[PDB]
Amino acid sequence: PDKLKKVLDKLRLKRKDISEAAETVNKVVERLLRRMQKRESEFKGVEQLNTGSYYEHVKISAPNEFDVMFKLEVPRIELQEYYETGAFYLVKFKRIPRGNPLSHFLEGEVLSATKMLSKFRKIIKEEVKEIKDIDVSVEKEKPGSPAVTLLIRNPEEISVDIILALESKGSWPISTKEGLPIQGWLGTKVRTNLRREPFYLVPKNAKDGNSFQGETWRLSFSHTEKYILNNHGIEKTCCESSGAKCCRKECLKLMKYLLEQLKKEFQELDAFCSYHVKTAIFHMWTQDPQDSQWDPRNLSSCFDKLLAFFLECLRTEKLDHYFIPKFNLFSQELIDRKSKEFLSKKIEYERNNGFPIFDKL
Amino acid sequence: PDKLKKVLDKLRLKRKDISEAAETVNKVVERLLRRMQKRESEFKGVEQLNTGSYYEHVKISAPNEFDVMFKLEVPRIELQEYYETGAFYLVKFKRIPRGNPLSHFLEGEVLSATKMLSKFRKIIKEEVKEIKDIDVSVEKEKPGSPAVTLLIRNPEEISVDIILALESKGSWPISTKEGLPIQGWLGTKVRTNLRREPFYLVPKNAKDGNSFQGETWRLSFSHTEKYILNNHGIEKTCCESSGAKCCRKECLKLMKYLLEQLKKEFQELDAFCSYHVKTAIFHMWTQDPQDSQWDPRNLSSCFDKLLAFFLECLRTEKLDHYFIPKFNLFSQELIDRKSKEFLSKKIEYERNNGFPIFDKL
Ligand SMILES: Nc1nc2c(ncn2[C@@H]2O[C@H](COP(=O)(O)O)[C@@H](O)[C@H]2OP(=O)(O)OC[C@H]2O[C@@H](n3cnc4c(N)ncnc43)[C@H](O)[C@@H]2O)c(=O)[nH]1
Ligand SMILES: Nc1nc2c(ncn2[C@@H]2O[C@H](COP(=O)(O)O)[C@@H](O)[C@H]2OP(=O)(O)OC[C@H]2O[C@@H](n3cnc4c(N)ncnc43)[C@H](O)[C@@H]2O)c(=O)[nH]1
Ligand SMILES: [Zn+2]
Ligand SMILES: [Zn+2]
Repeated sequence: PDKLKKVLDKLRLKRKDISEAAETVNKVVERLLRRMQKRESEFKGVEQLNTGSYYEHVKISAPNEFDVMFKLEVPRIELQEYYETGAFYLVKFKRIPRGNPLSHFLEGEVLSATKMLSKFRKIIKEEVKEIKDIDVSVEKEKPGSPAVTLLIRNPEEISVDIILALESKGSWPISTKEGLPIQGWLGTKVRTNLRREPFYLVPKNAKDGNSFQGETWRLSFSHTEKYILNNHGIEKTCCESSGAKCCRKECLKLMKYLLEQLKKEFQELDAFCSYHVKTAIFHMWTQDPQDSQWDPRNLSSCFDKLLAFFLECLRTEKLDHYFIPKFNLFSQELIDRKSKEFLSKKIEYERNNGFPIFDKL
Repeated sequence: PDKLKKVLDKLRLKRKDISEAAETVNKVVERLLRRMQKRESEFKGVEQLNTGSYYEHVKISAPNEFDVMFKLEVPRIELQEYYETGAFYLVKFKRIPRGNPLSHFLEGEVLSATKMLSKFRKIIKEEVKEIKDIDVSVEKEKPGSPAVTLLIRNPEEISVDIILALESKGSWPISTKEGLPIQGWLGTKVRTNLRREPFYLVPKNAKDGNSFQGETWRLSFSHTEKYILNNHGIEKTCCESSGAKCCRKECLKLMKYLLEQLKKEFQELDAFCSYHVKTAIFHMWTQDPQDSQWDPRNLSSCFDKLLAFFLECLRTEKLDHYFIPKFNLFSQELIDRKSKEFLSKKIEYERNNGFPIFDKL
């Protein structure tokens, strides 16, 4: 049936909740940024990434919250690959002048992710709670998150995550060599621009290896994904004013929503997050490049194709990173087989049954 | 067929095409406002009137327009009608509170828009010249137009003009009590609340004495007008998530785009502006208050019903100001018979041959 088309529209109805929430979050981040700049700290060269506009990105995917990245460039750097992650690395320097104060954050000859993030979080908590102009608080530092999560409850509880992000203009680490496989979908010209762009390192402590290493940083391809999320067609004009519409974002928002609503009532599903669905659909679009395969008069069949890919992913325990092939996101190290089978049941049960979890008048 | 549902779809997909300039103007005005209220001028106590946001499509230009109002609260104000117009006033002050900068703008006992406006422009160019150096214009000082006109100079060229408005927390003026007929549609209770919020004054020169008397202000209800736009239904669950959709704001956007198209092609239609349609749809909603009259399935009949109403307005030369019943926007002294007749022609011929002007996919 076309029940899905009506689910989209009940979701699409974010009037005065996504556009009026932007203006304020635009402000808080634009004010916090400018007060973080020119204020005597190592982060004076901090700048907002064009990480997906409020109303372009983070609108049809995870509405309850926002995220922004605060990038900061660094000079000549050495990446040491953390064991066999492909994603986790240790960041060192090349010379270390005193015309570069990021050094105040090295524990050893490695830039520490924790000394930087704690001082970053410090300066935010201290400059954010220094004005009584809007009701904006800082949530508890949750062990594991690389973020400073802004809690605001002016109309309702909103969450803005600030991810400090090292920017590197050098060559993309070699673990991403045969990743980003868009050559039969986005073309080789497009893939080549994308890789000339910088890459980013977020302070995500690797919970494995020696112990919870906080000095470890994780790669983050956020700028690139929004590119793929916005330029998703094999035809340049896809879902543009003078071109044809597809259901790629449709399927993704439904998958996002479906997984969102199950996670809400099954803490057994805490090990799955939206990035699993995102990387899932990236492999889907790499499989079916032609925008004919994503026609809005086959939303049902397109959505079902995705459901089946994700179930085969949860069964074969295989979820290789879109950019880092060697890093399997559904490793048994990362996710117990209990939660995969548990997820498979709920996704099966909803799918066999016209998705009763979507039933809201 | 129902080709207008498709024309609405092509404006939803033209709104995102401007989300950038929209955020451009948010950063430009918020930095401008902040710069205004951190310096010694008569407008240090200025605020942005929350006249909605750039999610404005129903109410004004789908392709090129951005309005903004700066509210400056004033003391006990003594409005004296400009003879009988209802809409035009002189602003008198008998008792000026010790400490009010609104003294320098006086002429005897009557506030000068002219002298205030000409200090409103100065204080701005001394802050948009030092507001770093963006690509937003600082346009021509114009006549009549109570604004410091600007426009987008980044991408294409969207327009953005800043209207100084006095805020008065007094009683709504005597000319506007028989106004706002929203008793059998929105309620007596909400009407009472809507007339207990301030009224605004924009500095609009008039057409009397000779013409352009250099001491008058016009009434402004853009705040209340916004409220009625977003609270248009008689059922409070209107257009909400847990309620039923209507086609009200849909019809408005169709009619405003129809008129802009025609306007964009004929000099003869220069007397007509977007606020003529708004007023016409406010009466249109007072006359048909039931929400089932505006079902999204009746869209063409609703749109044609409004088209027929607007024509009965043009041709009988009656379109009362919604908050000032005595001020006839389509009066004989305001729009001549030549123009109405012209307009009644291209509309009708634009209503019987389907919608040729709406033939740009
Ligand atoms: N805002 C944000 N938060 C991120 C994050 N990467 C991890 N986290 C959060 O930190 C905690 C540590 O968990 P772990 O077991 O992995 O050490 C967790 O609270 C984690 O939240 P979560 O993993 O369920 O994610 C919440 C939020 O972050 C997205 N996310 C998780 N993992 C990733 C990766 N590898 N790349 C890009 N985004 C990721 C989630 O989808 C969700 O939106 C981060 O980048 N940003
Ligand atoms: N933003 C704005 N601009 C206004 C305005 N009142 C007048 N104007 C513009 O100033 C010039 C003087 O013309 P007039 O013949 O009235 O002396 C004109 O260029 C006038 O513009 P326009 O009237 O053709 O339309 C421009 C713009 O402003 C809206 N608007 C016109 N009239 C009103 C009234 N009475 N109330 C609320 N909005 C009005 C138009 O729809 C359009 O967007 C003003 O109040 N604000
Ligand atoms: Zn598309
Ligand atoms: Zn409605």
